Amino acid sequence: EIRPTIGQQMETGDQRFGDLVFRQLAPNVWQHTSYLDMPGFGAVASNGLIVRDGGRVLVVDTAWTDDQTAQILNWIKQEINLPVALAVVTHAHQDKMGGMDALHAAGIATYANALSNQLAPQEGMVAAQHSLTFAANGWVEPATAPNFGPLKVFYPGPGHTSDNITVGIDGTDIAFGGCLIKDSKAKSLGNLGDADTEHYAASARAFGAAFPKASMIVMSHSAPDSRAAITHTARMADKLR
Ligand SMILES: CC1(C)S[C@H]([C@H](NC(=O)[C@H](N)c2ccccc2)C(=O)O)N[C@H]1C(=O)O
Ligand SMILES: [O-]
Ligand SMILES: [Zn+2]
Ligand SMILES: [Zn+2]
Repeated sequence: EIRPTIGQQMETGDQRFGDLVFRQLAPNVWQHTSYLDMPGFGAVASNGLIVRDGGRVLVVDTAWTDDQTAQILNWIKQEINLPVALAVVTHAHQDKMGGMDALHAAGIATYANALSNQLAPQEGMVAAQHSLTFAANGWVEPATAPNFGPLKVFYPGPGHTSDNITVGIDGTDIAFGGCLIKDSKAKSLGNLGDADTEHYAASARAFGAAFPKASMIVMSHSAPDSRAAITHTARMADKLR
């Protein structure tokens, strides 16, 4: 099996499919995990979500690469056998947006923060085809997120990057923090190279306040955790100021 250098390991409840791992989180929600092999370091796991909404599927984040993202679509075809309506990607870095071309080739409508689309070319990424915009309190402008079903998109403020967004899954107790949120036992906040160290703590807390009843917090590089992931992330971020 795949034993990443960074990221959660495989546990009971995980399905290996090609080069990826899938884990059911709820009747209608699965976590996708893909792995970047770094020469001399090993594999770095990155997680996103797959959500069934009636007769259609919604995706949060690509895999690291186009081929891995095509494998996600193949898993969906095999295990769910319903079309992917749209994908939302949570900022312009390779773990979240590296597979855009595979989504586009498949005819899937793609959405990202307008700022992520603006940064994408600068980051070696392909922009999403549609831009999300946000209110002053972080909630997505509904006209920019048409037919999103249970996906509730929230921009918490600058943190891991200035463009990072988060997604709650309405009708569940799950919320997705992407790379903004690290697990409750993490020793670091990960890559702070593009981070806003002044605002990170407030942004992490704003994510918590946006989804105050989410009990399962999903994130990019660890297994789903309790709300202690949010509070621990914010406490680490307090030390940056
Ligand atoms: C896992 C990370 C340390 S790397 C990843 C991201 N970096 C990339 O996607 C880079 N393309 C990359 C370069 C070299 C090795 C691994 C990733 C970032 O800068 O936020 N997210 C970071 C994070 O979530 O803290
Ligand atoms: O990232
Ligand atoms: Zn990032
Ligand atoms: Zn990351």
